[PDB]
Amino acid sequence: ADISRAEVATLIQEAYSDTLLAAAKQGSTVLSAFQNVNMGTKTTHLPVLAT
Amino acid sequence: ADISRAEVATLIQEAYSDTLLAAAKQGSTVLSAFQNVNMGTKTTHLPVLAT
Repeated sequence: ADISRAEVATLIQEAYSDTLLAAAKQGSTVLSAFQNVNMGTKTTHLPVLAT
Repeated sequence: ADISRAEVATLIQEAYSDTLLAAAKQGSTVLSAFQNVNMGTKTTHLPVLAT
């Protein structure tokens, strides 16, 4: 007639560790690759040479 | 061939002017012709001579 781990219920109690939890985060590529134009209205018109 | 006003495109911008925008706001006539009475509750009783 043994005493099992199951028979010692919650006198044995689990620990917790956050060591795997943290995750690094990556921004937009296009915000660093190219010029960020500040806008003050929904639309801006840019003329370009066409012929 | 010639350069049309459409083919200059957005090099011809379009302008703005708020000179027609402003309109006056008008108060209540009765709220300035007559006495404004304070109230602390929905109903007030005023006794008057009747006969």
